[PDB]
Amino acid sequence: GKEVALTFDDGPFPIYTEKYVDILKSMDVKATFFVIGKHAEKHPELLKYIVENGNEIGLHSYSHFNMKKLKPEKMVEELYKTQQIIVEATGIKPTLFRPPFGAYNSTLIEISNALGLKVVLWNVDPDDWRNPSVESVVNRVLSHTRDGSIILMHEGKPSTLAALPQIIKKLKEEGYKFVTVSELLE
Ligand code: NI
Repeated sequence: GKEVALTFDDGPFPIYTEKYVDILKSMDVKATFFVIGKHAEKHPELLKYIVENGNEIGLHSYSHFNMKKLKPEKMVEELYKTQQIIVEATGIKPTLFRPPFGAYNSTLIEISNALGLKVVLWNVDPDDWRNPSVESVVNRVLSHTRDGSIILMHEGKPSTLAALPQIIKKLKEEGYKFVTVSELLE
């Protein structure tokens, strides 16, 4: 059968992380959260909340700057610092890294791999950052989702929180199983 990975970038966020997690848990569905280190270290209890509910945490860098032009040692500092915040909060080491803006080069791939991280982007983008209506977010996801889809969404967004129940309902009716990015890639 068909699998899809729902993903949320840029958290955690007071109020919203807990709300996203509760919706997923209420629907028997798991997702992948790509957290910014500066946010993660302010809110360790929210990291534990993501993982206690069966969700995966990935890195989204410490600072959330475009990493395209960083020196190798700064790429290391950005990833290693975030990996350490996450494992100190959850006891679970992340294995995935989504670069800010999806910007990368071969060196960032090599540094990520040397830290035991896979670089992941996405293949379905309903542009939920520059807030669309909840109906147009739903329709972009349901019109583009295929077996192996990795859906880019953003934490801390009421319009995204609003769209989740309809996305989960309709994809479940189309026979999709919801998996983590790690499970999807195997
Ligand atoms: Ni981001």
